[PDB]
Amino acid sequence: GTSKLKYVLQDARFFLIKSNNHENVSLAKAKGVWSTLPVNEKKLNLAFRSARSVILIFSVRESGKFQGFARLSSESHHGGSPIHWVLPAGMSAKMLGGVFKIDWICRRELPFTKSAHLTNPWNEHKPVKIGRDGQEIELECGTQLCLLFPPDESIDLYQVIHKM
Ligand SMILES: CNc1nc(Cl)nc2c1ncn2C
Repeated sequence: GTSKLKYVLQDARFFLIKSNNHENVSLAKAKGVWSTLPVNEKKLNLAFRSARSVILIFSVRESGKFQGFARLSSESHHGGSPIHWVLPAGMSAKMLGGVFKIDWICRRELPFTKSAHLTNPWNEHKPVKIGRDGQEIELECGTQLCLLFPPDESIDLYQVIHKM
């Protein structure tokens, strides 16, 4: 079924996350955390207070796919056992210092070929696959993109709904 999923996405906000490598997305799936650059960190903290759900939709660069989507369960927090992110060039551990907790909604992939009919009004109506890390996706486009993912039958949204 999709009814609880649609309830979680109701009036949600959506942000595109572009990860430079697969390792960090795998780590996020295993540990339920994400970290971003300070400019996007501030944006996500503001959104977390503003909406019933904030959804991160993940895409590893050069993969041609999205790798899933997750809901923020907290604002960013510092002061913890360092998440062993794989850092690309120019990326330092301090720039990824804020850790958001997230609850995965779908850990299944979706190829960009299946989202070619969705454009994002907040990025000049370019295909939704196009955008830098942190690009906000307008409500209707983000809802339809999330609904395109294959169902993840390993997940129970009952606990997510009560976090709302
Ligand atoms: C753990 N967070 C991240 N990991 C990698 Cl590899 N790239 C990122 C990123 N946040 C923004 N970008 C471009």
